[PDB]
Amino acid sequence: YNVFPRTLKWSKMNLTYRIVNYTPDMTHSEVEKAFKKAFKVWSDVTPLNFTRLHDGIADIMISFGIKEHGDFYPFDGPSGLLAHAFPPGPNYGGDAHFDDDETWTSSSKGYNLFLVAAHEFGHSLGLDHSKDPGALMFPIYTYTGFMLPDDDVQGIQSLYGPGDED
Amino acid sequence: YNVFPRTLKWSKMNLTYRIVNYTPDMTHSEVEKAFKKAFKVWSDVTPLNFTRLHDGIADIMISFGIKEHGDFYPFDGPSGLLAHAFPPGPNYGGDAHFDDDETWTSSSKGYNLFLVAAHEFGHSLGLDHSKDPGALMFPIYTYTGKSHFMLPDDDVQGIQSLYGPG
Amino acid sequence: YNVFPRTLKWSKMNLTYRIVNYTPDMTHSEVEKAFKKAFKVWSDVTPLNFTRLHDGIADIMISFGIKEHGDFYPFDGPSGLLAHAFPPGPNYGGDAHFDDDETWTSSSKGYNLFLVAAHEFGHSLGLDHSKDPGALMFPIYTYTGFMLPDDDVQGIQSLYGPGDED
Amino acid sequence: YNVFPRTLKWSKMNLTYRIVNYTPDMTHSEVEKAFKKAFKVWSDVTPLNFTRLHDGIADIMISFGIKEHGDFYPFDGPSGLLAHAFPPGPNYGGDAHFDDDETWTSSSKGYNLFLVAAHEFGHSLGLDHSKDPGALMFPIYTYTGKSHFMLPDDDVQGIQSLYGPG
Ligand SMILES: CC(C)CCN([C@@H](C(=O)NO)C(C)C)S(=O)(=O)c1ccc2ccccc2c1
Ligand SMILES: CC(C)CCN([C@@H](C(=O)NO)C(C)C)S(=O)(=O)c1ccc2ccccc2c1
Ligand SMILES: CC(C)CCN([C@@H](C(=O)NO)C(C)C)S(=O)(=O)c1ccc2ccccc2c1
Ligand SMILES: CC(C)CCN([C@@H](C(=O)NO)C(C)C)S(=O)(=O)c1ccc2ccccc2c1
Ligand SMILES: [Ca+2]
Ligand SMILES: [Ca+2]
Ligand SMILES: [Ca+2]
Ligand SMILES: [Ca+2]
Ligand SMILES: [Ca+2]
Ligand SMILES: [Ca+2]
Ligand SMILES: [Ca+2]
Ligand SMILES: [Ca+2]
Ligand SMILES: [Ca+2]
Ligand SMILES: [Ca+2]
Ligand SMILES: [Ca+2]
Ligand SMILES: [Ca+2]
Ligand SMILES: [Ca+2]
Ligand SMILES: [Ca+2]
Ligand SMILES: [Zn+2]
Ligand SMILES: [Zn+2]
Ligand SMILES: [Zn+2]
Ligand SMILES: [Zn+2]
Ligand SMILES: [Zn+2]
Ligand SMILES: [Zn+2]
Ligand SMILES: [Zn+2]
Ligand SMILES: [Zn+2]
Repeated sequence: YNVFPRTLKWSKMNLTYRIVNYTPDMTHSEVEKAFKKAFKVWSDVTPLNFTRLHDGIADIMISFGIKEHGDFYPFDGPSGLLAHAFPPGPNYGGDAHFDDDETWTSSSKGYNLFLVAAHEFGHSLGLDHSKDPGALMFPIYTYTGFMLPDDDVQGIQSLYGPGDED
Repeated sequence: YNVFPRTLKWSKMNLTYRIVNYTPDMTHSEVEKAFKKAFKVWSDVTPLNFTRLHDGIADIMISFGIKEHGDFYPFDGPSGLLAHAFPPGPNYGGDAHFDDDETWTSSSKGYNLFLVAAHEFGHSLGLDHSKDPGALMFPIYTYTGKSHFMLPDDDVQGIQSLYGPG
Repeated sequence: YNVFPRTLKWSKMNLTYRIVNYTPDMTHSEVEKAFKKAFKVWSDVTPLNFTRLHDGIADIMISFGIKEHGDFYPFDGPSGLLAHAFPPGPNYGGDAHFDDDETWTSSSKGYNLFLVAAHEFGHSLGLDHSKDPGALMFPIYTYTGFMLPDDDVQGIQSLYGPGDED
Repeated sequence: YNVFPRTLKWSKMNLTYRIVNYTPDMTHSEVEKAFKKAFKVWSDVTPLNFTRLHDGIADIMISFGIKEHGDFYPFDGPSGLLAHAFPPGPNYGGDAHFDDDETWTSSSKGYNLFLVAAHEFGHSLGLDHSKDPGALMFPIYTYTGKSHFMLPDDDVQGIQSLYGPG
């Protein structure tokens, strides 16, 4: 027999993601680089591995949308809600949605896609928000021009372990 | 930091259920009998007890539906997905949904509602799938042809690991 | 070439319906009789014909549900919203949903399924609400213990014609 | 009584569009060029003009999406449904959605975005499907292999029946 796990977490270390569509705001290459770096934040401190799929169903489906986009969490135009992601699970579990009524960037202007995506993928992997104001998972955006804070390291390792500590 | 903790078991032994709607495929009394027997599989071997409510909110809300039916885990027409249930917890926790594009039966012409529901309620109570091919919680449907059902030992051990014996 | 029609209406006279699931409140036969009579209200004054399908995709998919049930119009528990239906069109177009937190009846008590369904199927066929307080499509429920009012006759015939006037 | 009247044409000749997001399959500039050319098919033969907006609400909102994407007209994975568009009117009226489980191309390897979009925008402007197999508005996709596209006479006549000649 099997009882359920104690937390929402992926039961496998090899996870896939797919960039379903792209923002007008950045080139395809810049978006890809941002998401690759954002996953690396987490793979650098766990045994997780992330691979990109170009098509089909990936664990973590990433998309840009506005207003109603296929779930119970419609976006709200400029400002306000920026992005959301579902905890580990089937179907929409893991998926990350970005509000394209925001301006996404690879700079200090607008919202830096890398930084916001790194937070979103924390949710995709099983972290909720933190009360540590220095944490990546603290739900207030501050631009930094990157080292994963220790609160986030401790949280993600509580779920997956550290992987190679080197 | 925070994770998304799972409720590993119901913290009360007296649970309620409600049959929100009914399949075209069986009479009301047939459906009621199937679900009553499916709960009894589990209450017979633990301290759990189940009470039916006719109105309002119950711990285990049971419904029949097709395609997209309110949780963004859509069903898929005949065959494939049969049913799904949520693990213990508030709101959708415990609830069980049956794909009415299947043919539900009190016998063998289609999927036996009692047997499928008994498996679903295992999930509602905290059991994941078993790897024992003879277990109720094994995720391949078979039918013995016999008028009596005996809960396999693997399932007895699993549910008693959570709730103890009756 | 073809431009679109001037109103939302079915472009065919042979329409199908499917009772996807059933209320706890009434027997299957009573529900079927109510819906058959409710369609007859409209077929008696137009060239429309209604046939019931037991499975598969019908034009008018009828279901009973509560709270979130797969669209943008969640139900609201007892009282308040009773039912809604979509105007003619593909997919959910035509479909009729009944809130099973109401008590549906074949009497003067609760909400008479026949009477409410007859109004809902007016929507399914292309009528919005009327300002004639005597109309079936007036959106306030009154029990009657049936003759389709003339405002509704005029409205439905404006879309489909009268069929056989005998 | 009231029916659900359709808007048979836009009542202004100056329309706006917005490309809300972008397919992985083509560069931003390729997508922009395809949509610009698709609008020009129609503006070249009528008094219509089209202006691109980068932010906010536009008459014709264009997006790429997969599966359930916010309107309960879900896409279906590769092949089958390609795209859909809403007829003239407020809110979703005019908007066009492209299934990104298709491969969109500037050429012939997949579905040519320009050609499919030109058909979609015919719907956005008030045209239904043609029965002429040589029409742009005929709902079977073919590709000529030629570098130039000429709007067929059937489509010219259809769109000019609504808006007149340019
Ligand atoms: C008031 C708070 C709870 C609302 C948070 N927002 C949402 C959030 O935490 N998304 O992950 C929440 C409504 C689910 S947010 O859209 O403002 C947001 C999104 C991504 C972020 C990434 C880094 C830093 C802050 C962020 C804030
Ligand atoms: C590929 C497998 C894991 C998919 C299982 N299926 C679902 C399930 O285990 N539901 O409890 C799974 C997608 C969550 S199933 O719908 O095929 C199903 C449902 C009830 C069953 C009851 C008894 C026996 C088999 C069953 C199979
Ligand atoms: C305040 C009004 C507009 C809300 C109407 N209601 C809804 C309606 O007209 N459904 O057809 C409306 C929210 C779309 S209702 O649920 O109260 C309702 C439903 C069926 C009915 C059938 C016969 C008579 C009245 C009815 C009222
Ligand atoms: C069975 C048919 C009516 C389904 C049409 N399809 C849809 C359509 O006509 N969209 O404009 C229909 C379901 C609303 S389609 O997705 O196969 C499609 C879409 C764009 C097209 C553009 C050019 C040529 C063909 C096309 C076919
Ligand atoms: Ca690692
Ligand atoms: Ca926003
Ligand atoms: Ca997912
Ligand atoms: Ca943007
Ligand atoms: Ca199924
Ligand atoms: Ca529940
Ligand atoms: Ca069925
Ligand atoms: Ca008739
Ligand atoms: Ca209600
Ligand atoms: Ca329908
Ligand atoms: Ca009821
Ligand atoms: Ca498709
Ligand atoms: Ca629009
Ligand atoms: Ca694509
Ligand atoms: Zn979302
Ligand atoms: Zn967050
Ligand atoms: Zn469900
Ligand atoms: Zn299962
Ligand atoms: Zn509904
Ligand atoms: Zn109404
Ligand atoms: Zn759409
Ligand atoms: Zn079309």
